[PDB]
Amino acid sequence: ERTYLYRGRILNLALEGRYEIVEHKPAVAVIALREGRMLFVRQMRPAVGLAPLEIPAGLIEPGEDPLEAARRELAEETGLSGDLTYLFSYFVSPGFTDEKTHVFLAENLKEVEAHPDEDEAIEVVWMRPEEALERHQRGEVEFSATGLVGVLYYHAFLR
Amino acid sequence: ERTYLYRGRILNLALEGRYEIVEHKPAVAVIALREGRMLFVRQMRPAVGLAPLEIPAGLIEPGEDPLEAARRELAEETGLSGDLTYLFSYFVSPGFTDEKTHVFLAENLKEVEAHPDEDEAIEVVWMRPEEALERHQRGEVEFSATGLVGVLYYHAFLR
Repeated sequence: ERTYLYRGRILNLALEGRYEIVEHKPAVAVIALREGRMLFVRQMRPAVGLAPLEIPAGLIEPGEDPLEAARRELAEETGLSGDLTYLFSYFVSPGFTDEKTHVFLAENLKEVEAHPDEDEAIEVVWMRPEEALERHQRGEVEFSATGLVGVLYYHAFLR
Repeated sequence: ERTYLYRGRILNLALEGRYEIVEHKPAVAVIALREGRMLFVRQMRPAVGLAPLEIPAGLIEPGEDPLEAARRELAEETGLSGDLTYLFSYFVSPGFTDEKTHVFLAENLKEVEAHPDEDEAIEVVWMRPEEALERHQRGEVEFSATGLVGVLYYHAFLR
């Protein structure tokens, strides 16, 4: 029942009667704790003009299931591997997009890929979740949904 | 620095160099607990083809601040008013959209508007958060980001 206005690289824009719909690939995100610090990442995000606090995340590529994508994103963004457990999923904004995010826990982390130079295209930000939440409350950092989900999951289940 | 491909009702689509960007109005969401039940809502969401478990939510309209929009959405979607406290915010998916959601807690709820007939355009779903999480784990219901945030916040801070 949909008409396409635009077919792009990570999204399509469609109209469905009165509804404006953005089709988007599904995503993964990985919650990881070590020594009381959560593994956050930051990168410049042109859609928002700032670098919010996120957790390792990205799009599921052709051929992959969510577990495999989660492994890949953890390795590509942080150089780590771990034992991954599926937690839950969510639709990021079901009033306009079908993007669905599958969230995993990672335990028993090991460095498998060295962090080249001082590369900060993706910045690795180990931070206690309590400190992330305080910084946010102070107006000092913004959250993505994945970062906030990580912080809340920690406070609910990992203390 | 942006070129517009489409200017719509709740969104615009723009390109910014290589980046596909969906501009979207900011949103609010309201977490409310009563007698151990969380106030969820469900509605058909054409972008996803199903009705996920959400919490009362919607777009900030012209003239409003987030607190006012939260009050309005609580009343319009559930017929309730309460004492609202700002909690935190998040970007729903900062890899492609600027939608930012401001989350509030509502306490001391009162019914101010009667629920007409048996109207289920927005369905009011009081449910224990533990039951929502079990149903999701069983594959029986999907979450929006707002619904999942509500469930996690409850488990972290409201028991």
